[PDB]
Amino acid sequence: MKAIPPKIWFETQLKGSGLDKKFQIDELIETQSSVRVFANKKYLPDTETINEALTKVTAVNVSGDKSGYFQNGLPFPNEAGYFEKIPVGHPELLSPIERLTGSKKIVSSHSLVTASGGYPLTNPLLPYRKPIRVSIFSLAGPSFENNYLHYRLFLLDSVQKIIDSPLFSHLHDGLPIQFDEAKKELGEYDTNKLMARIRLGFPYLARFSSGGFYPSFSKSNAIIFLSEAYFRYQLEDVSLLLASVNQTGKETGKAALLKATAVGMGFFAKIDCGYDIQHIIFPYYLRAYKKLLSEHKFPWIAKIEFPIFNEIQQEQFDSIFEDYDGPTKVYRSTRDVLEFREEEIEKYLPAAINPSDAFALTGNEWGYGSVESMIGNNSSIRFDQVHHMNPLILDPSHHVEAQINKDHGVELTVN
Repeated sequence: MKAIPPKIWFETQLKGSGLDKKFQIDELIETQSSVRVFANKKYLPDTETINEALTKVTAVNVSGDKSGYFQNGLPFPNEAGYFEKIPVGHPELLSPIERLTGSKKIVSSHSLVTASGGYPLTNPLLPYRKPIRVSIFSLAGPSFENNYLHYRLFLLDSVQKIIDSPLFSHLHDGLPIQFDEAKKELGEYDTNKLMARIRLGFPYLARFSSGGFYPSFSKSNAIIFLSEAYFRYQLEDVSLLLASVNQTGKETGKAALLKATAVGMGFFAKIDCGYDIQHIIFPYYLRAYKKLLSEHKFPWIAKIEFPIFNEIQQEQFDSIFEDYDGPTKVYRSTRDVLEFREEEIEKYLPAAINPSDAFALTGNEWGYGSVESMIGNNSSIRFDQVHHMNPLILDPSHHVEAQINKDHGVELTVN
C-alpha cells in the first residue's frame, strides 16, 4: 500500500472503530481543554523538545510482537535493528535516547469514560449508563523488552559492561558502572545495598558475550541489576505523578481517588522477551510511593488504590506498607482501573494512571489488547491526548514545567 497523511489515517481509524460517534461535540470541547503536559525540565527543557516527544512516535506499537504501524499507515519493516538504529534528529521518529528522556512527561486529561473493563477476556466490559469523567494520567514506565531502552540504564553484563548517557549520570553517582568492578564489589554475596544479581527462582540470569541470555548457576556471566539507580529513577517518576495529580485536584477543588495502575510490569518486565523480573522490580516501585507519601503532604490526594492481582505482588505490597503511617490513605484492590462507585464520584476526583507507550500515539492498539487500548476504547483519551485531534497539547499554555528538588519536592510553573 501507499502512505496516507497521518491526520487522515487517524480519522479513518476513528471512523472504522466507531469512536467518533460515541462523544458529542459540546462534551469534547470541554475534555480537550483539560489537557495538560507535565514535563520534567531536566529532560524536556523547552517547548520544542516537548512537542517532539509528543509527535515523533509510531501509531501502534504492539505489546507482544515487534509488530506495529507508522503514523502514515504502513507496517513496521521486518528488518531487525531498525528501531535501535534510529538517529537523534530523524525527521519522524525518536532515537533510543530520546525515548528515554521523552518518557519523563505525563499527559493528563479530564476525559469522558463510557465503560469499564474489556481486558483481558476475563474482565467483562461493563457500561456506565451515564458517561462519567475521569482524570487520566498517561505515563510510560521503564521498558526492558529490548536491550536499547532502560536495559542500558539498570543492568551490567558481559556485553555492554559500562553505562552511557550524562543525562542520567546522577542516577548512578556513588555506584558502580562497570561489570567487572561490580562483580568484585559484590564479592560472592548476591545482594548489597545497591546491587543484586537476578535469580529466576533459584538459578541466575546471565548473558553470553555472543549476545544470548540463558539461566546459569555460575556468577561468572550473571547479570547485575543496579537497584539503587532504578529506585532513584522511580522516585523521579512517582514524584512527578503525585505532584500532577495533587495539582489537578487542587485546581478542581476535590481530592483525588487515584488508581495507581501498575506501569512497568507485564511485557515491559521480561528481559529478552522471556525472563520475567516483575518479582524483583515491583518492590522498588512500591518503596518509591512509600518514601514520597511518608515525607510529603498531598492535600489533594485522598486515597491511592493499587490494582494488584498476583500473589507475590500482593504480599510484597502488604509487607512494604504494614509500617506505613503517612497521611495519604493507601490500599490494594482487584477492581478494574476505570471502575468507580457513584459515591466515590461525588466525593472525589476520580483519577487513574494510563500505563502508556512513550513510542506510540496515546491509546496504542485499537482492539482490546492491553490496559491502554482498553482505556483507549472506553474513553475520549484518543480525542484528548492525540495531537491529530487536539492541537492544544502542542500549545505552550497547556504545558506545566516541573522541577524536582533534591528532597523530591516538585515545583510546578505554568509557562
